[PDB]
Amino acid sequence: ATPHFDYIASEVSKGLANLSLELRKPITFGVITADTLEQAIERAGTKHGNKGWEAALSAIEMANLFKSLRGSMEIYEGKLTAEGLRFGIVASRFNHALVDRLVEGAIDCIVRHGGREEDITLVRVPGSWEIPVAAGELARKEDIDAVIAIGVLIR
Amino acid sequence: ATPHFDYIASEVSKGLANLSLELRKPITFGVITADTLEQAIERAGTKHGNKGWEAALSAIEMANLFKSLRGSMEIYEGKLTAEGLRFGIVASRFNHALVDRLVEGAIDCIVRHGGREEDITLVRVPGSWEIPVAAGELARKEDIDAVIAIGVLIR
Amino acid sequence: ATPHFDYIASEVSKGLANLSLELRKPITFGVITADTLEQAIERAGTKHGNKGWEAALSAIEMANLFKSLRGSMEIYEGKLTAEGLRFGIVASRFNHALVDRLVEGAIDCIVRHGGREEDITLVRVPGSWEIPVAAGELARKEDIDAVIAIGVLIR
Amino acid sequence: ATPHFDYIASEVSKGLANLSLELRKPITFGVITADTLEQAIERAGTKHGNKGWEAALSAIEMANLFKSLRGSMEIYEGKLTAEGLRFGIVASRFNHALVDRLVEGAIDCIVRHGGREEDITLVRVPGSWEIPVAAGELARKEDIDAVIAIGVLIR
Amino acid sequence: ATPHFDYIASEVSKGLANLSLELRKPITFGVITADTLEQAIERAGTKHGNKGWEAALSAIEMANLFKSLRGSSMEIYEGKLTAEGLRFGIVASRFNHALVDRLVEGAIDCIVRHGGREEDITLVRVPGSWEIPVAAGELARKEDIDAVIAIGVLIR
Amino acid sequence: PHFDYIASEVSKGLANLSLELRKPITFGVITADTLEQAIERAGTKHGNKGWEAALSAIEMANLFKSLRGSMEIYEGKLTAEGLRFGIVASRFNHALVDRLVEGAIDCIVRHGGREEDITLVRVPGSWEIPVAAGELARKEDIDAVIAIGVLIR
Amino acid sequence: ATPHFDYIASEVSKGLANLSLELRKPITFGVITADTLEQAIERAGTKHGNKGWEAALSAIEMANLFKSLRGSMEIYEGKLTAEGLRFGIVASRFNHALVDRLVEGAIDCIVRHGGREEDITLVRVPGSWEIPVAAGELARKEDIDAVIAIGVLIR
Amino acid sequence: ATPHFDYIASEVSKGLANLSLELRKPITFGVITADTLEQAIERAGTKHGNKGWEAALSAIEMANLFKSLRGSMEIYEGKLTAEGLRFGIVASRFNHALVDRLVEGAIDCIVRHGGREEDITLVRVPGSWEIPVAAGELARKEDIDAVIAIGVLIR
Amino acid sequence: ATPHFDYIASEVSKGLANLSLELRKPITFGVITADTLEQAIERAGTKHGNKGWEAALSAIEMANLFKSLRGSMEIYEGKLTAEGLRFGIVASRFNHALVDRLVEGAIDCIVRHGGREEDITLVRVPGSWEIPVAAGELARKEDIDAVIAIGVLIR
Amino acid sequence: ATPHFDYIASEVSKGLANLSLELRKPITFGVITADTLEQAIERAGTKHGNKGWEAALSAIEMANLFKSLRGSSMEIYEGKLTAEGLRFGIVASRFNHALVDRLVEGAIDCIVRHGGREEDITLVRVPGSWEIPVAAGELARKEDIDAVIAIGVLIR
Amino acid sequence: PHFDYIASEVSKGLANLSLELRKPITFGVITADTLEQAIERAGTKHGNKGWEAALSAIEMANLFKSLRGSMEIYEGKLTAEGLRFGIVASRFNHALVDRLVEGAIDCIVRHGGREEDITLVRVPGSWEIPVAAGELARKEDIDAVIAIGVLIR
Amino acid sequence: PHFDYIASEVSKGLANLSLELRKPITFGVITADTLEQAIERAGTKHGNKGWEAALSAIEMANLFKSLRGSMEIYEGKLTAEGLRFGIVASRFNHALVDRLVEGAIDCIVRHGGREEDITLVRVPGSWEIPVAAGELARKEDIDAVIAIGVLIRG
Repeated sequence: ATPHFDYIASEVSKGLANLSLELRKPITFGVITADTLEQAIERAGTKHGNKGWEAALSAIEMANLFKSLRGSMEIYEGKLTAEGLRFGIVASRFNHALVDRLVEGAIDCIVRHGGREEDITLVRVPGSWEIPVAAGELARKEDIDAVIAIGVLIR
Repeated sequence: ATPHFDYIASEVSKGLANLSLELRKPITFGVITADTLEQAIERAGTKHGNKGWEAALSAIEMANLFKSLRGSMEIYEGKLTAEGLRFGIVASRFNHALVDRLVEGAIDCIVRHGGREEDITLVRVPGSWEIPVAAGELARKEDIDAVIAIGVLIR
Repeated sequence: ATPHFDYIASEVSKGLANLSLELRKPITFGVITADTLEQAIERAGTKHGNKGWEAALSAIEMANLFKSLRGSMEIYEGKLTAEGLRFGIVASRFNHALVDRLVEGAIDCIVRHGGREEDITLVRVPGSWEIPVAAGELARKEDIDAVIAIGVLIR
Repeated sequence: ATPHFDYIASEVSKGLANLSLELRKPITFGVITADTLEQAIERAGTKHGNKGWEAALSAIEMANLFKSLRGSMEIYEGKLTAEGLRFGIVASRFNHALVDRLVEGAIDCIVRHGGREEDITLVRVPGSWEIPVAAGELARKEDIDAVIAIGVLIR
Repeated sequence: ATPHFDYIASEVSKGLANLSLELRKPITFGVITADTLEQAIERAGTKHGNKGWEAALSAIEMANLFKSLRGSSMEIYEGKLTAEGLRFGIVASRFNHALVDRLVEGAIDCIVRHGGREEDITLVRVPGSWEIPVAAGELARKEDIDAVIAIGVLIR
Repeated sequence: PHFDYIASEVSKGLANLSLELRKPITFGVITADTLEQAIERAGTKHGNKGWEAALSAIEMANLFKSLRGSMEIYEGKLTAEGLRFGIVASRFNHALVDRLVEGAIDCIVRHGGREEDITLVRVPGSWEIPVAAGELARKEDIDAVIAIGVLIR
Repeated sequence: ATPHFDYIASEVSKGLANLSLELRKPITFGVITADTLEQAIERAGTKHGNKGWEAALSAIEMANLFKSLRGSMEIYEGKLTAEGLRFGIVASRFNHALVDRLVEGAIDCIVRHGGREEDITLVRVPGSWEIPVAAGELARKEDIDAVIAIGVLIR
Repeated sequence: ATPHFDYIASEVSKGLANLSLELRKPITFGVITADTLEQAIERAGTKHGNKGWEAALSAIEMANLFKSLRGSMEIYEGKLTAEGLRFGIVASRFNHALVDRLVEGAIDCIVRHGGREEDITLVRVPGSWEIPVAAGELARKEDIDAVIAIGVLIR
Repeated sequence: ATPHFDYIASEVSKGLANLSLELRKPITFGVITADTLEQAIERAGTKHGNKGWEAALSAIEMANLFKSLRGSMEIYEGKLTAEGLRFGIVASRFNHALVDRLVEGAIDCIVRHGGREEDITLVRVPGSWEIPVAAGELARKEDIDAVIAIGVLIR
Repeated sequence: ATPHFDYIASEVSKGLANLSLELRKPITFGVITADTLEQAIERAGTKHGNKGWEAALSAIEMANLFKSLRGSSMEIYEGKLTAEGLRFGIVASRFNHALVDRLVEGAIDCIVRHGGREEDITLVRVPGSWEIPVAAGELARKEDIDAVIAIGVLIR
Repeated sequence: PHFDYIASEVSKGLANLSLELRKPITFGVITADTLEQAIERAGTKHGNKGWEAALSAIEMANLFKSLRGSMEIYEGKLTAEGLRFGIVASRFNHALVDRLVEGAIDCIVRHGGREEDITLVRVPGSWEIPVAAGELARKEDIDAVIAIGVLIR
Repeated sequence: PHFDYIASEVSKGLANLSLELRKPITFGVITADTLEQAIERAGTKHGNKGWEAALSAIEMANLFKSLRGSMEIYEGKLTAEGLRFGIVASRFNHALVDRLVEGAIDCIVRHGGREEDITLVRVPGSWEIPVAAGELARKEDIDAVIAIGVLIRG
């Protein structure tokens, strides 16, 4: 319909990737980009699984992998136990129903895997365009092992 | 009605994103990229709501959020009280008939939320292409707290 | 399909308008009347915005305007700062998922604009037909600056 | 099967709404306006559920809510314990084969929720047109706590 | 395509009519109701065709007529177009503020160029067309205002 | 649409005013989709709606006077003499509205009316018919009220 | 599409029925089996009513009926007052949005009918396949008057 | 590619359900019944995710939930820390090319969540038909805490 | 013609934008990108329609705006007074006729608005691909206040 | 059919290119991008056609070329296929682990059979293709690794 | 697709390296949908893209030297004598890449180049063109850089 | 036709006044049979008349200043600094008239004319443009007069 969606999505993806590469710490990607509302609802906690849950699991794995990497052939592989880790979360406010679904999924994943709620840091940004700039500060904070970005974009 | 509409839009979007990431301050992107003048008018101060109002609201929220951030789980969320903040508006001069509407909407939003007109700053660029080059110089000032870029793009 | 929807919607609209006109205080209208479920979901906090958020903003503006009106040419215009105001909320229970979405949006709007949660008064009525009669009491209460009605009707 | 189905339905709906607004007591509108006898039967004590049961439940909830109202944020919500309340049923006599079903459903709902049959009051009007004229006189009694209007309309 | 348009339009029309009949003073209905943005913009942009001018002119004539009526051939009552010394109150919807400002400027221009001073015009803004009736009723209850004009835009 | 809103609102206003003030208010609003049929209906001598409006107003006024003053039967007369009327005519489409006003006044005079008692008011728009007719109906000297107008789609 | 849905649904239904018959206590069935997402959303608290609410009401009625049965012609019929009863709830985690909708509906029904929240026992199982095995323990617990199973299955 | 695909699938599903109900311990059913080899491959370690990983996760959650259960309102929810549990895997040997993938996925899930390989137990049955007969004997051991059945079915 | 039209166009546009943002010096981009030759001829034939004049006036306005920026509300604008300014033109050699037309238009615009030919520095680059690399050096030359890039690209 | 595929693929490609240009050491792109699972499986299963072998071979040649370049006719620089004494770091996506393991085994077999010892290979696993760039950048910043290979699968 | 990703990435790398290192880097990547049109374009004596690449590199190097050393006009010469070049050629489709390299070297020699100064590098894949050309461009002895390759859909 | 009569009369009046008063009277009037082509000529900011008309007025004012105050070549610059203008507008066709007036004023201000030196006068019909323009030109402070109007053929 409009190139607004294309520009927003490409820009946020490029910003998140550049931020992750420059700051050298994992930033997970939970921006559900959908053409219609049906598939967005499907991926927002419905039959196709919670993308927030998947992103939280990926963040846990990446944090453990980086811990093991900094601390025959040697194989580097991170566990899924999230005990003793601190995660940062950035969530868009647009489409707040699906956003809250994803946030609940991610928090549930972290808590069930072992992360205490005292370690989760949540930041709400008005739109998905503002995710990279806030994620920059959340990642530059040294007490954040991994950052997660969460948002919804629908054509 | 620019022929290289996609090129100009991509360049200005990437420029604004890179400037925001480098300068670590909110640069809201309220730009109306419409494929037809019908939807351009429908988004410029009409049924779908003017982009200027939404951009100003997002800028206020991001400014408050950044102030709080630089100042169970910890939740950082920005208010909507623009009393005591400084904003810098950049406006393209190509399509005056709609840019004036967007600028009026943004200024009205700021004033109603509580921002004095003595604090905002307006910079008129001739074309939508040279939005980020001026936006960077505007944001580099330590007095301006948030930046709002405004332009119209038609193919 | 059936004239039940037509009768319910027309009756509730007429009742709300007559109540507002007779009691001389703002009553905002958040009755999402939709032909299908898709557009109802769209307007219930999805891409088309939160009608509860819009109604809360309208109620804040009307309350401020009435305060200024009771307390070249003179122009009367209300601000959007909701500090020191008390709002009444009436919410239908039918379609409680979308209703809770709208209620969360409205409460979030009021709290972010400045209204303390100690001033919001919530009343749940079983159906949208019962909104006018309860809104009558909520508006006849003298401590309520503005009333909001919230409901969902789907053909 | 009345020819002026739309006229009668609109008049009775507006009458019930105006009576409820003027008398400030709940008058539940459980009336089955169906375009065809098939859906009329489908709604009268069948797969879609009888209107009488829903109307009685709504009346009980509204009566409890009004009792509580006249007696963080404050939330007023009505229970479903009809023990100790007084209800007045108005029933059209046009289509007995379905009105009897609706009345039986409503009385059963009240009795099961805990309302003694000594407290309810039933008034049989000949046609659906003269529902509000009797409903007003019934509601004006200070003993009756809630009113339930019941009728069948077919085109 | 939603019944929201129909309900809002019918309700605001009924509210304005009831207010006019109750308070016995002229309230003029400058509310465009259009199915297409094209025709809405056409009506708003047409200088004389814009409802802001016509509603203001009708309000002036009705105010003069009421003044004359309160003040052997068949008595014929009619009002002039001289707005010298009258008082008008405009209530403008804020939705679709481009066309709204067009109509409001048209109405103010009509009043001023027909004679009314600027200090005799009171302008109130309501966030939506739904909130027009209550503000219009407040302005009409204000006994100083001689006539009321309600300006709004509704588009399907 | 806009036509529907205006027509419904003016009809509601007239009916509500008649019911509230308890005096005859007569309807002379020609609602036409095309100008041709309205011209056709107005061109007839007796076919003008103003004549029917005046006749109905006279009959209703006489019936009201009789009611206020086998089975009982009440019915109004056509003795227009000794009655007071208030006509409210729209200015839009004055070409045909003049025909209708001529018909109404002619009917009243031929049944015994006095131009001294007949009172005429002109309204810029059909939307202002109820509010203007309200003053005439509230004036206790006026016995019957007639509204005249044309609405075209 | 696949027989996976058929097998899961038939197996869970058979397991629940066999468990109820063997343990001789009511187990209510809130497994929304839908071919598409539209009707599932409709039945998950939307226009077609809350199946969780219906299941909670059925469980209350069955518990009261069993109490009366254990404690002209004699007619056995249970009331709807849920005062002094303890209910067990089993909820699937798949499709957690609709599941939370159903759970909120059921808890709201119980609380409004009179059951205190100190008597509700909630158990979350990862999938709908695991509902029978957990319901077995929840029903073998002697302090549970009635058990409710809640889940969503979509083709 | 078995001809009596429906018969074998129904029999094994009913067998697993009955065994779980009788033995009162979790027997997760991760079996890939696909009508075509294309979707079989799409579900066996591909875009849709391997069934083994999901089955192992469900088994871990059910084991933790049962441990907690046998050990406002009370909410019982299982964690995802497989450290200190015992699992018994049953695997059909019909389609090795996919069963090996599923078994590798399940073992990887358990190991990453924290389960030592010294605790899991693997039993290879020749065909998918004789899954429950071995599953019962495996679950009857008091050392095995959870059971996971794995097989491929194609028509 | 151009072998890789999209690649060349995107490359030159992104290079110009990045150079402008990095050097904080206005670079105007007037390049005729057309599928056909006749479209380019149309875009270049007109006096003001040709990109030369528009690019010249845009560079003049940007230079004046920057002169204002370096040293009710505050508004920054730039007049169309080219007196006292030095510009740097970079023209592609390909499509010599169109490029010469555009360069003549730009030079005529500068002279007419009040620029002396002694301050204009012209550079010729053999290909459009080499426009940004030369523009970088021309802009790094502090003698120049604004850079202009002129070229024709045809599919 | 979603733009998620396009965004992920373009972003990982840009990240790998930027890392290679910044750190001046060869990073090879063994990431299959396919619209159909059929062609994805075909490319993964083809022994020589599998990207694991080709990426490893290209990495070996590039490592030798860089070694030679850092160490009257026109100077021609070229690398042999002898991986004796080099160091390689593989970063494998875990999504679609069947084809992923196929490609990883192919790459390891290529390196070992061309000469590299097993102790000189470092294998890192990332949960998704999106996380490949950061791990690849960490491995490249590790100065011990001579060349980097990024193995992944993306299917529409 | 894969072709689009590779082509876009190599173009981005070349342009970014040229802008960062402030020295001419020339493009000789033939992007063709079919092999036939690429063969047609490569078969011509002057039509080979290597000749155009070498000519543009020489002109840009001379222009850069002049810039570093009515209105002012800067423009490069074709005096290839006294210049240093670094060619990076892909190995894939060596049949046509050899034609292109021959054309480039022939142009440089005929305009005054020295094979002693000309430096050639072979890359196994087109994906490795930017990273390999980075070293040649960073070598300050090299004045111009040329990349040569073929991409076919 | 009447449209032709009006157009010829306004053109003749403007030419006569310009010649008799010796100051530039720029003529921005869009005369068209149909509103579609009227809007076609009104849009396209360069093709929009107002900007070009103001530009020509500035050029003529500068040329006249140079004239009053090898071979000798006289030519006007595009610097509106220190110049006073008088704009006459036609109220009819307000939609396009607003755009044209905005364009003319924007051109003057951007080139350097201060808003304290622009005098705008509106006339109800295009027939009244000549006499108002004559009054503005007879005013001594005004240097150039720009007459802006739309004409539709019937």
